[PDB]
Amino acid sequence: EEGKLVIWINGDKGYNGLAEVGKKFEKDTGIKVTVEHPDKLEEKFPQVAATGDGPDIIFWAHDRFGGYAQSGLLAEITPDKAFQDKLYPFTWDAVRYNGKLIAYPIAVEALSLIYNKDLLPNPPKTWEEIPALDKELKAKGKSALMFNLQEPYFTWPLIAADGGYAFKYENGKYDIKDVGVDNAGAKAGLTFLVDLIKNKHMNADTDYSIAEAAFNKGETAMTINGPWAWSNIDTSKVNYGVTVLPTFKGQPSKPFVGVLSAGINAASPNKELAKEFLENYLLTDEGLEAVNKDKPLGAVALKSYEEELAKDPRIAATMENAQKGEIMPNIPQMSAFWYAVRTAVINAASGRQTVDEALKDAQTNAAAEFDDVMTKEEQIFLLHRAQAQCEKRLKEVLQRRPCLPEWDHILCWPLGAPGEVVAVPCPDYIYDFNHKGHAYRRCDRNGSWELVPGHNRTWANYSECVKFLTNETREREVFDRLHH
Amino acid sequence: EEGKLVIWINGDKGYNGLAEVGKKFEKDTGIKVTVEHPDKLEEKFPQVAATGDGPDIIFWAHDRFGGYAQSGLLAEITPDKAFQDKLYPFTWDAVRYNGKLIAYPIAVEALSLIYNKDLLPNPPKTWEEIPALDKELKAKGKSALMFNLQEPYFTWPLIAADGGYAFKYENGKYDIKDVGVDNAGAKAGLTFLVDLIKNKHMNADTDYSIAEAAFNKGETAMTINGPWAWSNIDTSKVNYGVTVLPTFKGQPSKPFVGVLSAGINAASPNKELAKEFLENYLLTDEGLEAVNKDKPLGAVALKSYEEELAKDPRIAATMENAQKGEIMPNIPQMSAFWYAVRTAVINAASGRQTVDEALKDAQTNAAAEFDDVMTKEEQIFLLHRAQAQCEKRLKEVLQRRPCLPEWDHILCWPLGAPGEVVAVPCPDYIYDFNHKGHAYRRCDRNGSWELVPGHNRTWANYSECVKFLTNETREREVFDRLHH
Ligand SMILES: OC[C@H]1O[C@H](O[C@H]2[C@H](O)[C@@H](O)[C@@H](O)O[C@@H]2CO)[C@H](O)[C@@H](O)[C@@H]1O
Ligand SMILES: OC[C@H]1O[C@H](O[C@H]2[C@H](O)[C@@H](O)[C@@H](O)O[C@@H]2CO)[C@H](O)[C@@H](O)[C@@H]1O
Repeated sequence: EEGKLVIWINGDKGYNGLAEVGKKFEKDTGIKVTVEHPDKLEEKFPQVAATGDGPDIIFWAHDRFGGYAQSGLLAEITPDKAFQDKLYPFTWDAVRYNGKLIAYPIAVEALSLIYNKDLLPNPPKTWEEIPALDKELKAKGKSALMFNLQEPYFTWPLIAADGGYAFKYENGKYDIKDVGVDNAGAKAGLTFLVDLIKNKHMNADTDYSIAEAAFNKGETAMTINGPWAWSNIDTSKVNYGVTVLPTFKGQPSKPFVGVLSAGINAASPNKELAKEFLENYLLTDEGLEAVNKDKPLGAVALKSYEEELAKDPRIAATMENAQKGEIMPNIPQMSAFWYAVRTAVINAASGRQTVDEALKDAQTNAAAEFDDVMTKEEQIFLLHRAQAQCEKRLKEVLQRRPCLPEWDHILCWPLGAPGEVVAVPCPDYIYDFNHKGHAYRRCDRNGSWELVPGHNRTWANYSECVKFLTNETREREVFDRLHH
Repeated sequence: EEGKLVIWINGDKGYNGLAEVGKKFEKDTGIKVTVEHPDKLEEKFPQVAATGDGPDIIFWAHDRFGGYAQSGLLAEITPDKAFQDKLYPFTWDAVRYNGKLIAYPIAVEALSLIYNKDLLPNPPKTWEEIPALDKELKAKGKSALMFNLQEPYFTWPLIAADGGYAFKYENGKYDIKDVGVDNAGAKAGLTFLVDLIKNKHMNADTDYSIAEAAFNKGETAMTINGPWAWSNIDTSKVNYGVTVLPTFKGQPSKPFVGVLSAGINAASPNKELAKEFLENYLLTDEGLEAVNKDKPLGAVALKSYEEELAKDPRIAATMENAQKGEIMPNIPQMSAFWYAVRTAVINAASGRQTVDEALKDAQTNAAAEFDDVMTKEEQIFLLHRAQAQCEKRLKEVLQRRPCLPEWDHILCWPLGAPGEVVAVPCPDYIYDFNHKGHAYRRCDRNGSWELVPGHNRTWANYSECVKFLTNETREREVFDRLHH
């Protein structure tokens, strides 16, 4: 619906604060802003987004956005240099996919260890010593540690500590085929976690609300949660500290780093009003304070407002935990990774499967065999390998008038017969062309390739080759089909 | 350059009149309008258009626009119902390509027979009797007929009379493989034309300006030309009539029908100002009169201004000749057709080749083997043949709880294991997908496919399949490569 903004944001984040920014936007531009927090919005989005039940702006961590973008659900964002300099460049890095900017970076999230200072003046440096500490607190009618086991996000810091990883990065891209879910170190992490359930130290059933209300009512000594969760501990008036996670096997726990991002719906007719709201009303010391006051955002993208929160000890510990972690891949194969790791952790902790079986299946599910779709990078390699073959044929013709073989960035034209139109078969290596067509040049009477009239460019007609509209019309059909 | 309009239009059309409309536009919106008439603008366009040396608006006949559109050089035009009702629907038909509107129809052109009434009170009903009439006029120091032989556009009426054709139309599309350039009837037409050169009735060298200044100075009895050429005959004060072309072999001459169209450069940052100028300033009784006063447009698209010119006898004869002709295919394979037929006519009339050789080569050049690029139509056929196979597997599973195989407009999901995530390999028949990936559904505990949260749609994740962004990023690379 034109002339108003719908905004989806997670239900554990500061949506009431975001509403307050949207109130300010309505008073200043006369435009209604609706902030909504649906269950499972991250899987709700791709289906509904293109139906005008979807929002104008979606908030989530940067990992889901690779898939969204590749679904053609996000508009690309176009901020001017002046605005770009307001946010840390590494946050920009995170909302960058396939060389496009797909979102606005908001804040940087990382799991930390939150401990009850009064129940435990000194948080344990290692995971290994928790069993002993829990067995001690159980005697005092308490538990040592309780945290969301249902979500793979919270258990990963342990599973990644001794050697686990989502996808291997190398030479500036992710290997979708290489997954470190079932190596020696990951088994060590999950085996240890399963043992905690086995030995009655934790319950397998513990979900987000069970473990938070457990911590808030002083029933547990330690929780693992993110910045957003701090507001509730303050209301419950528990004397708490936020600290670096425990080491496992002398190796630091490696939490996934989330950059909360705001994306703009490609289907929204309110794109300009979206940009206007995000750049001028939300990403400002005031706007971020409003959200931050409701639930803490973590380390915000905005450099100016960041320097302020960067004196907060609770942030420092989130940043310390962020440096020790790994930033989540934002590639499309992530949703399979999450489903795989959820299944795995759930099955292992319940007993449905042994740790080794659970992870070996997760290995196979998460890991995708190479995409068969040709990427821009690969296409360019074929183009360079064809340019090469053109240097070669020109060097070999000249080694012993017709127009000379030349390379025009796409084809390699052969010796032209003077006065003639030269037809050359549209090159098979250009993935997108019609390889049955022909491209044309006029080779003039004197052995120079005819020129575009009154210009200094070589005339060539490629209209049999190019299928830009057809490719669109077809691909659009598949998109409409996927969405209506 | 933002905030002003550059307009390319042919040099034999009414560019001074179009300038006058552009003057009016500048006085009313404070926007500078430049009307330019470059040599060979129809082949100049594709190369320069994407360089900001190209125009905002290009005028040409509808045939070249298939190629332009497929080059992604034209913006699609979006006129409202109210405006669409102002122009005849068949002119709209002509500027329609692959189900998009790519231009604005301006006027309808057709070659006619122009005769000097004073040198010849009765124009010859047949082509056969011209030799006798010329041999008579030569004795009086004149010639019977002189017209542009250099361009295939003017010779085609004869070449298409006894059975020639560009591309066979069938079931609402052109067969690029089927060309009637070298059938029995086309040879008859070209043989006859070559005989006129042979027997000294016409000169092979006769180009556009030679033949018009010949007619205007009273040196020839008959010319073949279009509406645009009438203004000069009126200045030269020759008593002329415009009439239906001579029949050949008892068959009417079949001229190509051109719908002069105005297209908007996809690269232009002035698209809105383009639409504004074309809809409100040019396609109006006043605007078209201004152009029409400079050089006649033919039968204009605008119904209201058309009824006026539709009383002009000269138009009536163009319309009569239009009905007897064939409307030019606007497919991309046209430019090859033109190059093929030019070469052919040139070589035959000069003597470089015998008529049969000339046309058999034109046959091979003009005719393209089928496009290998999959079109939307074909992709849908594969989708329907996959839907079919789904009805089939559902009917055969039910012929003898799990979630039931069903068809979701793209894939056909197999029997689901209750409680499980169902992975299904991205379908190989979807040309645009990544056929290595997997699509996902949750089959719930009770044997119903899990639903998109709070909605009535079946949840499915296709993010491994879809490559909408990659396909763009890659194709864009090829476009930039073709243009810079
Ligand atoms: O649990 C898998 C889940 O992890 C991430 O979502 C986080 C989110 O980043 C946090 O802000 C917080 O609300 O917890 C969520 C998990 O409970 C991924 O972004 C998401 O795709 C994935 O499903
Ligand atoms: O002859 C090949 C040429 O024919 C057509 O162009 C015509 C044009 O439509 C007329 O309005 C007039 O100005 O003469 C032109 C050429 O004589 C085709 O439109 C064009 O593609 C083709 O090159």
